[PDB]
Amino acid sequence: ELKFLVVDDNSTMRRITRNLLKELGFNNVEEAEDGVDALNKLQAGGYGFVISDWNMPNMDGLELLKTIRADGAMSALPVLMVTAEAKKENIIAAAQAGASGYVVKPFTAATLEEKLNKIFEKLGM
Repeated sequence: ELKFLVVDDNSTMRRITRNLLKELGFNNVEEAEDGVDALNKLQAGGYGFVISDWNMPNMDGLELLKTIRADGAMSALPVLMVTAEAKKENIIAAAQAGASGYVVKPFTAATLEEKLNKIFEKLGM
């Protein structure tokens, strides 16, 4: 099934996220610790959905998005962006960069499932 890549420099939050997906019925989850590490794996190919935090070292979430978007082979990857902030100028940034959606943390498996389904709905999966 859908192979997810959870990107976040916080080991705990990657853990929570990995678990909410597990609960939602997605056990094919892999993880990365920053944009650079994420891209290193994405280039290997095989991932179907990307969930990344906004603030990370080396390569943050927004640059990780622009890069993914600019790479013809990774251009089609749905990227769900996780922010701590509610709705400032970030959501516009992600919107312009081409995010598939955002979700403020922390979140419940219910909020997550709803966002996943809105995205799944637009792409038709």
